[PDB]
Amino acid sequence: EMEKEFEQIDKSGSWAAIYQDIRHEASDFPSRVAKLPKNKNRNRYRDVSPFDHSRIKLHQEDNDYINASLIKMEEAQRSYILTQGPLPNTVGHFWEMVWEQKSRGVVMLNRVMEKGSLKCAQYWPQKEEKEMIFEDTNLKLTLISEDIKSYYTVRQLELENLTTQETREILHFHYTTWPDFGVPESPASFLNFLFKVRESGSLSPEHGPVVVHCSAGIGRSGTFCLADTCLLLMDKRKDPSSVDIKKVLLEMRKFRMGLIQTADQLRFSYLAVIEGAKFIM
Ligand SMILES: CN(C)c1ccncc1
Repeated sequence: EMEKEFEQIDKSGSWAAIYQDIRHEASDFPSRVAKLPKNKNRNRYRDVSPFDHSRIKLHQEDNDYINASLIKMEEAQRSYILTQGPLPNTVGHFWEMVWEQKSRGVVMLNRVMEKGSLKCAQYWPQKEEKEMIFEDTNLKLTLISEDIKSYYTVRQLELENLTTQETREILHFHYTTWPDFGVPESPASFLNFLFKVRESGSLSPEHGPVVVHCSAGIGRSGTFCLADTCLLLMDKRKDPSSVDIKKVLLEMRKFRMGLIQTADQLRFSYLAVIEGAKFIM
């Protein structure tokens, strides 16, 4: 059981050591498409690349590349697209991916500005009456409504394919209170947020995979998927204590490098799953 393992690692202060064993055990696959010179301007960070085998392809004949990975968790029956916060030049690509993958939800775990730098382009409209048109990908995006709460905002968006005039409703789940440094002290508001995304239907197999991002699409984004998958496996298994968070993280790292960036994010993931297990038992 992980509550017991949590106390062992915490009382022995071994979090950096566990985190290093995960780093050394993690898969390494080619990411040749990400490193093509023509893709250089499509990557926010030169050391964060999708693997070729799990990368999302755009259906545009010109350049199919976006920094995004499909994480398929077979036992949990959950898929996720993890991507970087869009760049000024990739906002049209991002919405093209949402359209093509038939996603219902976008989960954003960062602020546009953190530590005095831009972590993400402003890729959604700020006002109902000022819609955004992405000329490169022929999409129109409208803010329909916005519900601002203390820890998160939920926005209803209409995405319109200008080529075919089809429209879809997209839900934007924006977690707004992750601190600039470190992790939240308590996982309560993060769990509430995760249950709100689940309640929306955005994580359900009827729809395409949810799109999850922070700045690089590996740290906070990693915590989100890891918590969700672990809690779902605890519902599904005869013995919930058979769920090993280190094994699940390693399985997810086959699909995208570097998921969970710090020993602090690993500790917070344990805490979120341990606390979430109480609401699930
Ligand atoms: C590659 N990169 C971080 C950028 C590209 C275009 N504008 C801003 C940043």
